[PDB]
Amino acid sequence: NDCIFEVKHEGKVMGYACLVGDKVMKPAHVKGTIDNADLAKLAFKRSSKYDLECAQIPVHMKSDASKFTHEKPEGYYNWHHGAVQYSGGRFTIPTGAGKPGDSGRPIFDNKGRVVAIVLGGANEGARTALSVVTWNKDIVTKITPEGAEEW
Amino acid sequence: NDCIFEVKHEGKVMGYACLVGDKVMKPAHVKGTIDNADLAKLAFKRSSKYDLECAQIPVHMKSDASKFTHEKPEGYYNWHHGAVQYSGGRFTIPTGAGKPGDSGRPIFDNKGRVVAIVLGGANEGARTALSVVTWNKDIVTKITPEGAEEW
Repeated sequence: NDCIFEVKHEGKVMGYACLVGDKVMKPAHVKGTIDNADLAKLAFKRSSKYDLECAQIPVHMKSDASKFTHEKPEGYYNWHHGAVQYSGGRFTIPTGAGKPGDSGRPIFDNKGRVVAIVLGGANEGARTALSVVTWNKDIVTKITPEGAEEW
Repeated sequence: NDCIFEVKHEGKVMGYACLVGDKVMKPAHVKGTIDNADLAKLAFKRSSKYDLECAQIPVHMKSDASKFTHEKPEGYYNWHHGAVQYSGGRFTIPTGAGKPGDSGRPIFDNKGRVVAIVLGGANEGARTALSVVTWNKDIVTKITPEGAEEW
């Protein structure tokens, strides 16, 4: 709720940035700048291999960072627009939820820990398969289902 | 309660020394002499890499030694000036607690065992992070966050 910041361009909202651990993450394909006067001055590194950019959080903001884990048991998870179902190694969301411009939203576990960042999604009749970026011990990985499109 | 001795310099209180296990421990950066007449006569060894000084406990005072362990599960702990929380590999306390000259205080477990000596910390708005000297199997180790300052 407090860890989400908006990225704007010419008055419109393009997407969100999130503070996790000690790093700031922003999707690579999203245009614009960060509204916060202090975060806007950070230098970023880019990698097109995962569509990620990251930077180091300044000291005085560390108390506002969210917690994270890597464990992914089967069950139900929550996010800004409702619940998301995890089964079979894939995230699914009821059709109609989510629109372009809402990329960068976290997915939370029951205790509020971050498990994934949503970057678009695929088209299917009754249920939507999501395209996500997740992590593991000392690695990151990009998981993209067939037919995924950018949001 | 009984294991803490006061170190003074020219009438002013500089810090505390702890009697733990079979050793007397004092932070290296604190000046002054030990109030106890017997302890002031001991020979000391120094290591500037860990900011520690220690000496062997004399025979007739050993009955005052506290117990200790090395296990550090996540949870809550207590100290002289309030509560301390341990999570994420760091010890943190609410902002405003702690003042210069209080260095050398123990952190206690639920059963009264010593787990750490506190030597300063880093300060931000809502919370502070402590700089601590801790130990592990057959070694000692020093953990210091970015921006820490001495107390």
